[PDB]
Amino acid sequence: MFLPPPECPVFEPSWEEFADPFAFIHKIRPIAEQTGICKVRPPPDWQPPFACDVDKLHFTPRIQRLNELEAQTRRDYTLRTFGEMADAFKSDYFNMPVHMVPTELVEKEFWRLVSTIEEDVTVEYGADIASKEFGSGFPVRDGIKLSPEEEEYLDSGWNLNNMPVMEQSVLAHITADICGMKLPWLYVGMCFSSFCWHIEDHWSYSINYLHWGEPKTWYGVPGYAAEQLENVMKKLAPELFVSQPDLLHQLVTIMNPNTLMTHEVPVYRTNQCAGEFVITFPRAYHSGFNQGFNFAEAVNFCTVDWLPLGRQCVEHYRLLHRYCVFSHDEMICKMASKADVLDVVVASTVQKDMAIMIEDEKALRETVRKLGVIDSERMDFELLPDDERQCVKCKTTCFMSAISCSCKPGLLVCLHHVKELCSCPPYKYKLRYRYTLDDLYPMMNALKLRAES
Ligand SMILES: CC(C)c1c(-c2cnn(C3CCN(C(=O)CCl)CC3)c2)[nH]c2c(C#N)cnn2c1=O
Ligand SMILES: [Mn+2]
Ligand SMILES: [Mn+2]
Ligand SMILES: [Zn+2]
Repeated sequence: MFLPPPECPVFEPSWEEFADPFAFIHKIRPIAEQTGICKVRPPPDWQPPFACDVDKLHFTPRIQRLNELEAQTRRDYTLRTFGEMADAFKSDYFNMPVHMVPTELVEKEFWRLVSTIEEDVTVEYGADIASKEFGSGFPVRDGIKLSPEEEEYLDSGWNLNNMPVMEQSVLAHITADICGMKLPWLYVGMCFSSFCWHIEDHWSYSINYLHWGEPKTWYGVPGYAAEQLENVMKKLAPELFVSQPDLLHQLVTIMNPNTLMTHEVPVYRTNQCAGEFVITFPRAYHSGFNQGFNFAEAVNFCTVDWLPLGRQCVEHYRLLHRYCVFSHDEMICKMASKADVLDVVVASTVQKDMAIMIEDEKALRETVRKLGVIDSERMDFELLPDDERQCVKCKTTCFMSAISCSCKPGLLVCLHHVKELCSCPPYKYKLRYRYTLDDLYPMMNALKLRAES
């Protein structure tokens, strides 16, 4: 037996409300952050055109066994041959035509199937960022001639290629090519292909658009219940919490939302249909599965609302010895160095995060001086490859400062882990720092001038 969770909120913005995605997300935030996910139906005439040759789009499939609580890690088809496989799979599974399989029946059967070890069902799917094959489902510029209808959507705020580089996004002016977090992912689904329970890197927002095909079923949990959900999963499946040696080595799993609900974790559901958006909020866990053959596109993003949570996230990563995708402090200082061109509300919010950064850094430097670290030298941390500037102990990506020792050339610890670097006494250590305190205060003042205008 499966008892469906309550439905998440659904928003139907007017064209006036829809025009600015960041203003809209800020508006609905008081409601949607209580449920973790929400659905957005665009105005009825906002319809971006979909244009693809099913025979020239190629991708390498991933394969998936469907067993609840089993760990999963974080050939070649055209879109036509995948679709033919996917449709045959589903109509053979149910001995029905595909449009007559009720979505409630697919959902019921999915949770039966994953809990029965007597069933050995495996499925395939596509998941990758855009390239030369495959390509965004939204219109992009390229010197093809576009139709006027495609040109209408080139600069839309809801074209997921544009959303990151808009001015109310803070991941905008970052220049460390991250790939994973400014570029959309493309998802080609089939019946029962599923995404395991997760949150996004650095606790970012995400936005997902279903271009066409059968629906995508979602489960979501509010940010406030994140640690509650994790404690439930630790009890029931401890193997997933053994620390792994790379950010490409993470373990995730399928888990029945009724189990979370039995342990008093709030869970919401929705069926996302073609032409609709789903938005996930910072630190909101989510999972789901595809009802049939379909095609979706998604991207991470970060608003000014998110900035303090981003700082909290990197602290939580340090406690867990988890790798970072980028340095939060580096992004803050980059924006400070471009204060004259920042949105004024962005400038105001970055200024507040920077004040916390500077006070924390002042206290950390005082502590390490009292440990007997005396020598110091400026260092341009942003020039080092990331794997050359991670703390030996907690794996954090250094930027404001680190400790080195000539006893162990090339190794660094952050200022929380001075005792973990090597056996030599601390007078042989060196504080390497990006900025003096006196460099930092004028940087924060530029932001205030920009904000106060
Ligand atoms: C079943 C497929 C098509 C699918 C997937 C999916 C399956 N595996 N992966 C991997 C790829 C590699 N990877 C990283 O690189 C980390 Cl960034 C980890 C995740 C993504 N995710 C999602 C979401 C979400 N959220 C919404 N719909 N959706 C899907 O339909
Ligand atoms: Mn099974
Ligand atoms: Mn996700
Ligand atoms: Zn450290």
